[PDB]
Order: sequence, then C-alpha cells, then structure tokens
Amino acid sequence: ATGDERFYAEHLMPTLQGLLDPESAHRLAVRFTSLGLLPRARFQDSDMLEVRVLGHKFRNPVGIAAGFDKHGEAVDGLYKMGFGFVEIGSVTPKPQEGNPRPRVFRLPEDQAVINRYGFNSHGLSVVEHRLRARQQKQAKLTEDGLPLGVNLGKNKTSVDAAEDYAEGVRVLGPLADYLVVNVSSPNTAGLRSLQGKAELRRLLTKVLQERDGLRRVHRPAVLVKIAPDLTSQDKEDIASVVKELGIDGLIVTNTTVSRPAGLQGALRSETGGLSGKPLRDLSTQTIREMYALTQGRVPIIGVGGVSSGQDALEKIRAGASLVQLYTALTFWGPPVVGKVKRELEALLKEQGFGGVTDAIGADHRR
Ligand SMILES: Cc1cc2nc3c(=O)[nH]c(=O)nc-3n(C[C@H](O)[C@H](O)[C@H](O)COP(=O)(O)O)c2cc1C
Ligand SMILES: C/C(=C\COC(=O)C(C)C)CC/C(C)=C/Cc1c(O)c(Cl)c(C)c(C=O)c1O
Ligand SMILES: O=C(O)c1cc(=O)[nH]c(=O)[nH]1
Repeated sequence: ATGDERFYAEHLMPTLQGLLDPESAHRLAVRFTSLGLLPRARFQDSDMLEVRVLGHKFRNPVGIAAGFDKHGEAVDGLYKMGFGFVEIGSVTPKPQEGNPRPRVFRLPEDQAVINRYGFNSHGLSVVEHRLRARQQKQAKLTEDGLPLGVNLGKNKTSVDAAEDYAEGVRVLGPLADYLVVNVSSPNTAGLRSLQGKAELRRLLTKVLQERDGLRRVHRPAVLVKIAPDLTSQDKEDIASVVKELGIDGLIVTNTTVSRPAGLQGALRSETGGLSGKPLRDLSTQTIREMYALTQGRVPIIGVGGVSSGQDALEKIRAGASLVQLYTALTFWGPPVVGKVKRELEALLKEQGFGGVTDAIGADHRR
C-alpha cells in the first residue's frame, strides 16, 4: 500500500470528519471532486480489469454508486479519481428539497452511514442541461471504456410513479449509457412497494416501451436497483419479471432498513438506509440469490460495503459483473479507489483467473 492511502485513512479523513457535519462534508466532497482538487490517481488499469457488459466496455469494474453525485456535478472528477464508470442520481422529475436536516449520520465504529436524504434533487431539467454541456466529451469517454449511468427516482407528491420514471427515460435516457429504475430507496413512502410483481411488471413495461422509442444512438440499457430487505418471494418475482420483460440488468443492492445485531454507533437507531460494512454480506448474498434466479444470464452490478479488493472479488464471484462503492470513499477518501483495484488485480492472479470476466459467478461453478 502507498503512503497516500494510509495518510487519508488514518489521519486526513478522520480529522476532517471530526470538523465537518456529514451533509457539509458531502457537499464539500462534491465541490472538491468537481474542481479536480483530488490527489493524483497513480493506478494504471491493466487489461485484466476490463469488462464487456451492457453493450459497453468498462476499463475497470469499480464504479461510484448513486447518491454521491445526485445532480451530475462531478462526473469528470469521478473518472479522474479512477472509477471505471460513474452513476449519477437519483434524479426526480421536478426539483425537490428532500427531508429536513440533519438527514445523514456517520457510524464510525461500524464503518457505516445512515441516510434519509429523501431524493433531494435538482430535477430532470437542470441535470439534462448539465449533461448536455458535456455530452460529446461523455461519448468519447464511453468509447474509451468509461460509461455513464443515470439513476431515476420519483417525486414525493407524484400521483403516478410509472409516469415519473417514464419522464426520466425520455429526458435523461438519451444522455445515459444505462438507466436505473430505482424502486428501492427506503426514504420515499410507498416506493419499495413498486418492487412487487404486478406493480413492477406494469412499471417496467412502460419504462421499456419509452426506452425502445429512443433513437438507436441514444438508447440506454435499463437496470432495476433492488433492496437488500426483500423476501424470498419478492426476489423470485423480480427475477421472473426481469426475464419476462428482458430487463438488461440488476443493481444489487440499495441501503438496508434492517439494523444488524452488533452495531455500535451512537446513531444506529436513526431512521434511514444503512450503508457500509454492516450491509456488505447481506448485499453479497442478495447478488448470489439473484444470479442463481436469473441463471447467470442477467448482468448484476454489485454494491454494498465494498472497501477492498476482497470485498469486490466476493461480489464478482457471487455473480456481479461490475461493482460500486460509496460509503468506503466517505471514510478512506479518494485513495480507496486505487486500493480496491490493485487488491482486486492481485487476488485475481492469486486465484488463477485470467481477468475479471473469468471470475464472474465463479462460486456457482465450484
Ligand atoms: C448518503 C447516501 C445517499 C444515497 N443516495 C442514493 C440515491 O439517490 N439513489 C440510489 O439508488 N442509491 C443511493 N444510495 C445508495 C448507494 O447507491 C448504495 O446502493 C449503498 O450506499 C450501498 O453501497 P455502499 O455500502 O458502498 O455505500 C445512497 C447512499 C448513501 C450512503
Ligand atoms: C473534501 C473533503 C475530503 C476529501 O475527500 C473527498 O473529496 C472524497 C470523500 C470524495 C472533506 C469532507 C469529508 C470529510 C467528506 C467525507 C464524507 C462524509 O464524511 C460523509 Cl458523512 C458523507 C455523506 C460524504 C458523501 O460524499 C463524504 O464525502
Ligand atoms: O435520497 C435518498 O434518501 C436515498 C435514495 C436511495 O435510493 N437510497 C438511499 O439510501 N437514500
């Protein structure tokens, strides 16, 4: 490990977290990232890390999860940090404020965060114009193996959820390599009920019809992002609908409304979704389940508690073609990205994989 990893993780990040409230810290991180003030990313991506999935090349399989760059303000800075792909959002159709502050909480003793942002969003129009300002730059980045995802949400007061997602497809679909139908936020009343069979089939049929209506060059993959808190029945139903409709992939998982035994943080009983280390294995097991239920035929982006190459490889072997992280970045800072990639490469070599692709779903073949 480099000196930068150690300096950020042991000294700089904990010191700055001691000085700044969580949401102020988030806002500054977005600002710093957008301005390119981040440290120099030393790690040069080897060919072993390249993945071809969702109609795209990914230079490396480590992405930034939704919720960091909600409004598409820091996309280029995130690629500079060494992410293989960037997901922005969630974006709602109309601007909305989200929940009252405070609404994000650190659990340092658990290496976890709880948030109840409630889809604070600049709205589709603002994000559309922000992405349009760099659309050709993104086209080159995508061609270079650096794709962009856009995660779509719904407004608090909307009377037609499916129409909110349809609007998102129409407005941001033409600017995205993939879209995410986020039906798994724990912070919007009734949202997770859209994961149910009948509601999901009707919602996703409408989303896919809208996507299919876009011009070929502007036609994104469509993925559904699911909760870690689903029943076995819920998961079976989602798998069935995904296969019936030809949904392009799954993002597994969002934050958990569970509070695993053993959390130590003083703020453990705050309302919201829990992320970071306590979510890690719940997410990995959900990936494993969804891979098996879809016969390994549906690409999965694995997310929840990834902080190391081992964490990444466990999700890949469970069935993820790509992984994302967020909470680890908040604790260990920008050097965590290079750390995960370097460790992942080393472990792939150690376990006799030719590359990431060879390891996808490997546990199921043991
Ligand atoms: C502060 C915060 C805000 C988030 N906002 C969103 C969001 O807007 N949309 C979304 O799909 N997921 C959101 N997430 C969930 C992350 O994308 C990810 O699924 C989850 O945090 C698990 O990954 P992690 O343990 O690496 O953070 C958010 C997570 C956090 C911690
Ligand atoms: C600009 C700062 C550190 C530099 O590191 C970064 O920019 C990384 C996090 C992208 C200081 C602000 C801090 C300590 C941010 C860490 C942090 C946080 O402490 C918390 Cl709680 C959250 C929710 C976020 C969301 O991104 C977060 O980034
Ligand atoms: O905006 C939020 O509250 C949010 C959305 C989401 O999908 N997941 C999450 O943990 N928080």
